[PDB]
Amino acid sequence: SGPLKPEEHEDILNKLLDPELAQSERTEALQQLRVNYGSFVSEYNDLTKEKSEFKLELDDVTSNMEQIIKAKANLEKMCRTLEDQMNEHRSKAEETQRSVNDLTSQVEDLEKERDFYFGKLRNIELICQENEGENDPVLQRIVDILYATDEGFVIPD
Amino acid sequence: GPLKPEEHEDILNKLLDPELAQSERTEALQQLRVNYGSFVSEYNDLTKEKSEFKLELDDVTSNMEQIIKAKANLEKMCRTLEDQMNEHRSKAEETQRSVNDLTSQVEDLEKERDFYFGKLRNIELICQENEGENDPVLQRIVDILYATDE
Repeated sequence: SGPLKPEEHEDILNKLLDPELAQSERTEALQQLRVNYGSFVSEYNDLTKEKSEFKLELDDVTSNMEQIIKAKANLEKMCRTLEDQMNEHRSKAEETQRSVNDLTSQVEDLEKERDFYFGKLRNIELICQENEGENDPVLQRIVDILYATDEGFVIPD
Repeated sequence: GPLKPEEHEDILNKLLDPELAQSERTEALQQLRVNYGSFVSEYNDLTKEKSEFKLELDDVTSNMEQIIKAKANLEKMCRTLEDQMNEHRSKAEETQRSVNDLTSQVEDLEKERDFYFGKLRNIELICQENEGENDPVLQRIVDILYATDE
């Protein structure tokens, strides 16, 4: 199938033009040229347009592929950045939480020691309070310490 | 473009017309010849170029499908990473604030503790300066000063 080759076309054109041939034989050469050309032209116009619509569909999908590739690459850079940021914050959170647990324990241990001294000072205040009317000079020295502020009772560094 | 079928047919008729000049039939022949040679060659090139674009379009269309589907799975993974990132950032921020709060508490507690301690040692020294008078109130205070935890 397909169109005649240039050589079969010329042999048929030569048979058509050969006066030595029977005029039926030359009519046959003519019908072949006719039917070949009618099909050739139609299949040529089909190939012509159907190739032009491969070309623009290709040029279209190719250009859409150009941007999608840039877009995906940019996403991969963000995932790498985001994983480094997540890990950095995770590491900071775990370590800072350990520091919280430590300080929480410190606050407990200081409170127990603070409360111990406080109760001793409060008991002595209550004892001195019971004897205020005696105006004992030693009790009054103790009372001056008991009610001294942190500016009237400096603690060294 | 190639001759149309009606133009090809009209040239066929001139070619075979003995009323025409020899030159006219010869021209008609060369038109049929060069028209066919020119465009059977284009025809073959069109057939190849079409087959070219069809197989190349199958490649770009297959890549486009995979790059798009991958980009979608990446948009999701990106978002999963962002959510995990923000989650740990917020926990890091909260726990740093808790560190700063407890650090100030420790500082204040240390000063209060040292403050009471200094007063108790001061009061202890007052009481031993007067252990001679054997005041029962003072001995009560000394018992408190020397009491052990629980």
